Formats: sequence, structure tokens, C-alpha cells
Amino acid sequence: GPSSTVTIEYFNQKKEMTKTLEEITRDFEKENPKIKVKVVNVPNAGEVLKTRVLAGDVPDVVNIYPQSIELQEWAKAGVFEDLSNKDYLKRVKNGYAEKYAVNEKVYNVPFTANAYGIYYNKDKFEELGLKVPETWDEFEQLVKDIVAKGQTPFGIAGADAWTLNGYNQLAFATATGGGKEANQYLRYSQPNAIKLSDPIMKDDIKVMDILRINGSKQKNWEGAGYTDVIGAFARGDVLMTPNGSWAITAINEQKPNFKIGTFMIPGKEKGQSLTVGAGDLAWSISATTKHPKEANAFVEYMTRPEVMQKYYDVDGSPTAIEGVKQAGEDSPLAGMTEYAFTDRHLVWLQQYWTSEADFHTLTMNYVLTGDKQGMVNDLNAFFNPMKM
Ligand code: NA
Repeated sequence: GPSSTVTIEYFNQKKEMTKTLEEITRDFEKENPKIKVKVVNVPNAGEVLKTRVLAGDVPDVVNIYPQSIELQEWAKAGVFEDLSNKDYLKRVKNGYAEKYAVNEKVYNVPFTANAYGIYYNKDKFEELGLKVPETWDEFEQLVKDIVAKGQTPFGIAGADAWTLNGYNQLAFATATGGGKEANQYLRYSQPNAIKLSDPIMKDDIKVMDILRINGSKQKNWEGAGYTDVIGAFARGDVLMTPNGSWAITAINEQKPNFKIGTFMIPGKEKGQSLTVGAGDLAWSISATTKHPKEANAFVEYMTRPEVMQKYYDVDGSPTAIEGVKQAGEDSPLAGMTEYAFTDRHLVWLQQYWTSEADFHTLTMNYVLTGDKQGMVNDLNAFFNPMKM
């Protein structure tokens, strides 16, 4: 006779959360005894997804970063179901799913998002009489003060340029007034429009020069990787490191002997700090799924407060889902995520770029060399192609 059991795939890209995602899936299956959900985790998942979609083999539910060119192009080509009118989308913070809309239609549920800022050692700031900086000038002074008191302000991963993507995007964002303004200056300006003499460029150079203050970085930072800086920070060897919300689990796993805080990178004046990030646990549904009711039931389940709470309690990334109890003001990510999901939480600028690695490289190369005109030249070289 007939069987009704159906399997859907959930194509995961959050490998760090596989255990909890699998538990969730088992809870979903106990509530829905006729649905089986396969949590797919493969190496090189981004590239595998591209291969599968191109082949016409799209997973039923897909973890896809909604800032990506792939979400944009695939959503346009009809690869994903229009979620705009789903009741469960109402559980996402007002306005936030809409930041990745395509042709005014939402194709992805952003459960969580990353953010970026400065990790710092609360204990040593307290011992040294130091405060979170609220302007560019205070952040310079903070770094100098730390050096003067015989400690090392930053762990910088000179060998992993990507770690400074957020830092330089926020330097531009704060210099220009926001994310769209920063992309106006960099991306949607005229070819070769970026000039050393520009006030914007001067301000960007100021913010970047905070990372160039004499004595500001650990010895051999040039060669240091992400893991090295996570370790230096956890050991108390450096007082701060610029990075994203994704670093916390690794920091905690190093068992620091101090309380971790975070702060937003300030603007020129008080009350002008910003952060940057995008959807992380973020799902779309195939438009060609053989089992749309079950695929939607899985996505709906994860939007429930008691289900997302299971994920959040472990992962800690800010969540856009209603009803979740987020961590308090003393939690390590509090400063970084104070303004999550607001106008002060910009979507990564590369939403509207055709690549990003070369921006990482020009950023870190400036930290290395201090060659200001070279940096301007590198910025025009990277953005000019985008402007044809
Ligand atoms: Na059947």
C-alpha cells in the first residue's frame, strides 16, 4: 500500500552547530513522525551548493548567506520559494528579512546574524583604569595609554587579512555616515573617484592608523593567524582584538582567566558607533522541492521561540526571532550586539561587490606598510572593475 514518509534535506553551512541542529531535527521528527530531515554537512559546502544548484539539484531547505551574490542571482532565477507571505516570517524582527529582498520579495529567513567589533579584557581595563572609547580620538588614546602602561593593545592576525574586513568597512561606514553612504563612496562612485585628498579617505586613514600606533600589536603579528590571535587574547597577552561575533566560542574554549567584553567601533563623535554583519543561520526553501509542506514545516519549527532558544543558548549569535531570551548585559557579545537588527547594524558592504578578498588584502597591506597612496590606488583597482 501507500507510505507517506518523506525525506527532505537541510543543506547546512554552520558546521560548528551540527550537534544542536541535529538535536533540533530529532525534536522536529518526534513532533512529525512522517517526516525525516537529513542534515547535510559537506566539505567545501559553498562550492558544493553552487555545483548542485547549477545541476538542477537544489536541497529542499538551504542554509545560504543572504548577502551573497548566489542568493541574489538564484532568487532572481526562481530557484527559491517566495516566503514573503509566510505567517512564520512575521517572527523575524521587523525589517530585517527585507534587507535581502530581491525584487521586493523575501526568499530567506535570517534566524541569526553575525556582528563585528572589538573584543576586550574587562579585568585589565578595570585594573588599568581604562574605558571603552566613544570616538576615534578616544580609541587612539586608549591604544597609546595601553602601550604606555606596558601592555599590548591588539592581537592582529597579519597572515589572515580577512579578520580586518569588518574593521575597514566600519572605518568607511563611520567616516561616511552609514553603509549605503560607504558604498556610495567606494562602489557606486565614478571610476578613479577615490583620492588621497578626499576628506573621507583621510578619515579612513585615521581609523586604520589606530592599528599602526607604535607598540600597538603583538610581536610577529605579520605572521600571525586567526587562531594565534584568539589564543593571545584568551591568555591575556593582548588586551583587545578586532573580530566578529563568530570568534566567541573559540575564545571561550581557550579558557580565559578574565571576563570578556566587546565594544562597537566608534565614530568621529559620540553616539555614532556602528557594527556590520549579515544572516548566518539563514534558510531558503527550494522552489522545486517535491515536498513543500514538509520543507515549510521545518523552517516554521525553527522560528518557534523554544526551538530557536536551543540554538541561541549554544551559539550566542544575535537572533532576529521573536520571543527568544537573549543574553544579558554582562555577556561577552553585549557591546557588539547592543544594536543588532537596528539601523546601526549594517549589512556587509560586499553584498553589493563582485568579490571581497582584495579588500581584505589592501586593508592588511596598509597595516603592514602605511603606504597611503598605495592603499588609494588598491581601492580604485578593486572597485573600478565593478563600475563597468
Ligand atoms: Na504515499
